[PDB]
Amino acid sequence: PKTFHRRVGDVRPARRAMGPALHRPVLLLWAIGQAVARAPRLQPWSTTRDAVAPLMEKYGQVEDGVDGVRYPFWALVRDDLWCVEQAEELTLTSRGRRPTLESLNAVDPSAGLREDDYNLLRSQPEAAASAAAGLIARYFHLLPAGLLEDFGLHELLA
DNA sequence: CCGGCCG
DNA sequence: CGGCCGG
Repeated sequence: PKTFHRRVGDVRPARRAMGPALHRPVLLLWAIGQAVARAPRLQPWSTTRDAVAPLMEKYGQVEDGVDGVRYPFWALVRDDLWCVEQAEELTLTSRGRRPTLESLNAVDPSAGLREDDYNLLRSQPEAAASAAAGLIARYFHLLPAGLLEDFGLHELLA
């Protein structure tokens, strides 16, 4: 079974002219910061949307952060990095690619890291640091002022 | 294909 | 929304 480090490194978003899609990298970094702060592992869509949307806009180059967050909130399930509760309650669109924003808002499913991954992050902070550093090196190589603080990773990345 | 893009 | 683009 693949390590969390390996699963995170297998996330390879499409590279456009402007750069790779930063959606998955931003949600993963946020989720690592959440585990490190011992926030609950599963968090509602509404809470996650509200936390992550402005980071998506500021650090992820997205125009609409809400519209932005919904893509990795679902797509990370396929990358074996994420769990969405009540998934079978959602309405899918676009040939099964994704849930509608309307059904995400209505059902307000909880989601987050897999239990084994979340438990690893809390128990082995060195493993959290290396996973978050890996994402930062690959996608935020010019490291924006504010990024570590805004993702909750300042103390972690000592 | 399948995850972001864009009529 | 949901079909489209293209890495």
